[PDB]
Amino acid sequence: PYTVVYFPVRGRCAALRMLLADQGQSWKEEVVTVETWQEGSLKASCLYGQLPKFQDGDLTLYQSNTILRHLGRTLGLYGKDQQEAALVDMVNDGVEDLRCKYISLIYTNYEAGKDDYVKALPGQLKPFETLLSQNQGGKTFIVVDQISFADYNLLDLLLIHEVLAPGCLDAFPLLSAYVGRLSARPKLKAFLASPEYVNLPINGNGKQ
Amino acid sequence: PYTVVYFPVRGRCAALRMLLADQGQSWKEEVVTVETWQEGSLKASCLYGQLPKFQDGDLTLYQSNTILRHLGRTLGLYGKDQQEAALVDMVNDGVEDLRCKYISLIYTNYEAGKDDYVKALPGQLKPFETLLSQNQGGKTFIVVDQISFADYNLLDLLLIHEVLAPGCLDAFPLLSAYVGRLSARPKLKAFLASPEYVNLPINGNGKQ
Ligand SMILES: N[C@@H](CCC(=O)N[C@@H](CS)C(=O)NCC(=O)O)C(=O)O
Ligand SMILES: N[C@@H](CCC(=O)N[C@@H](CS)C(=O)NCC(=O)O)C(=O)O
Repeated sequence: PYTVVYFPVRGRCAALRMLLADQGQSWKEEVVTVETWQEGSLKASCLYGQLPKFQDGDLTLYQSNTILRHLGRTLGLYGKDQQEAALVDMVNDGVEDLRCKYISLIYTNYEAGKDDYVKALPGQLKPFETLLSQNQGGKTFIVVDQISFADYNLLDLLLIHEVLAPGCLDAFPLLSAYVGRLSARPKLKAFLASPEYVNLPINGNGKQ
Repeated sequence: PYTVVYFPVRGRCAALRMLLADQGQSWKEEVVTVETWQEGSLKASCLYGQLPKFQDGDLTLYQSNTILRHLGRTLGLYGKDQQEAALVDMVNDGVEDLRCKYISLIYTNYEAGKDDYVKALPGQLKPFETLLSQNQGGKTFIVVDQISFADYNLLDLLLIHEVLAPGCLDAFPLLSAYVGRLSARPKLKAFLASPEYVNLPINGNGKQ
């Protein structure tokens, strides 16, 4: 039913994969090697010439966040009403912004900018700690009483930053208990421990 | 009912403003000067320390695309069903990606990178021409049979690029007729000609 076409890395597919796994959904991984990509055919066929590419039946989607919102809508991980939907988006857009900065660091200037980035990290993470503190004392999910696609995206963002800068969550008790709690969810826990996840690099240039 | 808190520029609020105007909605513009911003209070109160800030009743939102999707949901500019909603997102995410590149050029290296950017423009615009060609011959809207929040965002993206690189749409007949057509919509036409729009700079550093 579901098919994700992507390079052999976690990157922009980690979140949607966690979502599918934690939601007990089944999907096909179509791995695209750098050689196959350099060939040019596939790329030229991609709407924006990039991956991931997602297939739900004959519905073909591009853009990682479009995929997340699509699954969020179809799997009921988008809040209970319009107001909640807006809050979920607000969280996901914030996650996306930080992911872009992370991606820029990793691929553009890991060596030179890693110091400043880590220094500015606390200020970038604080918003999510604040969101949690304003939602049932940070005991449930990021913004509503049920898990949303934004939670999976946030969870990944947090996991990869703990690798980039160990202990970055030590200053944020809600985020820490949040990561621990969500990572404990049965299907998600099993997935995160699987080779399918563990044996794929976070990024494509060996940096993390 | 609606209130947009932003700097005195079109920037990331141009699209939502066109949407509100074309939809016959009323809103309050709360202008934030650079001096008021440098003061720090407001910024510290912003979820991600940035503007725009949007208020719909006591619902406070941040993130321009969250605002667009919120209005799209509440005003019925998000398609008719889930599949269409996904297609609308796919378009908006593409617009967002190019906007980010545009924003980087304008604020990061207008002088040095303007040449390469313009050179790469055609390849960045082509995806939208393609989207139009696959939707009722490009006679209606960007992806579905009704206007969506993504249309307004795309329209703005196109308008500002024609300023950055005059004639960039000459190679794309569907996009051209698209811009002309949407700009002709009564309420939108009146808005675009108003001082409210015309007398605000596109960006904040005087570059365009
Ligand atoms: N906004 C897109 C970004 C997609 C993207 O950056 N794709 C990269 C891999 S992470 C890619 O296809 N790189 C190869 C290329 O551009 O040819 C999304 O969120 O899906
Ligand atoms: N992802 C955000 C980006 C917001 C943004 O870049 N805001 C700028 C002005 S357009 C800002 O607040 N700059 C001041 C600062 O960050 O200190 C959105 O789409 O709204």
